[PDB]
Amino acid sequence: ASGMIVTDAGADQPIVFVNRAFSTITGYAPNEVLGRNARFLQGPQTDAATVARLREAIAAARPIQERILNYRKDGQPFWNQLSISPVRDETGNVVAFVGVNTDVTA
Amino acid sequence: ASGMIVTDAGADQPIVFVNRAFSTITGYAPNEVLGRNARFLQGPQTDAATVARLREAIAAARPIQERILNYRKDGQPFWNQLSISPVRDETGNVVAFVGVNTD
Ligand SMILES: Cc1cc2nc3c(=O)[nH]c(=O)nc-3n(C[C@H](O)[C@H](O)[C@H](O)COP(=O)(O)O)c2cc1C
Ligand SMILES: Cc1cc2nc3c(=O)[nH]c(=O)nc-3n(C[C@H](O)[C@H](O)[C@H](O)COP(=O)(O)O)c2cc1C
Repeated sequence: ASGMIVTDAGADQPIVFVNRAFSTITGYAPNEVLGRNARFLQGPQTDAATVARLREAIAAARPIQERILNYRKDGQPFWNQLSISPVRDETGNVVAFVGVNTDVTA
Repeated sequence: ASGMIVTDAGADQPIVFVNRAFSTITGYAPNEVLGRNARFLQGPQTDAATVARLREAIAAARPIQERILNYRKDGQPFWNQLSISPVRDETGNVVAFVGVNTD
């Protein structure tokens, strides 16, 4: 169904966990993405304005939803319905980010 | 630093990921918690009414916070400042649960 990406909150948000659906959608195994920023999913037809909105939202730890053009490991484009939210503790500290991916290419 | 627990949405919400602080707080390594329901952290003096509120919130995929008595691997009791929220896709399907153990 829907992919899930968990990243660290700091140091440019390296991936720390992906679910099985993430591999189904993107063609990447966990081994191939752990420790990397998720921006490797982008490529030349990705909308720069959309990437800028993601960058500013993540810097502010503000939830954001975007439809963004991404690329499978072998280079096949797909439309990623992407929702990112910070994970906060009760003091308001950001512990992680969680991203949900749906392939909406259909 | 605050602990984080990620579980699957269905079956019995098995743990699929914990952060470093989870191990600092609880004394459990990832290998000894992955695939288990987090209820193993509970013990003799855990408040049953608190557990029942968590049970109903998870069943309905509702956000909840509880201060719950838990036990470290070595059996020492500690107060877990626990907050749980569902992770949803845009069609409203629950993909996972995320728990935070606030430091
Ligand atoms: C939890 C999380 C999941 C993300 N998932 C994706 C994704 O699936 N596709 C994507 O293009 N970018 C994703 N990103 C965004 C990139 O990692 C990055 O934040 C974005 O490209 C903007 O920053 P940049 O301009 O430094 O690349 C995700 C970010 C986070 C924090
Ligand atoms: C993501 C997540 C994290 C959880 N973390 C804890 C925890 O740290 N301590 C705890 O006692 N219960 C925790 N729980 C709750 C138990 O897993 C379980 O839902 C609760 O005991 C109520 O269900 P039960 O009556 O079937 O045990 C967590 C649940 C979820 C979904």
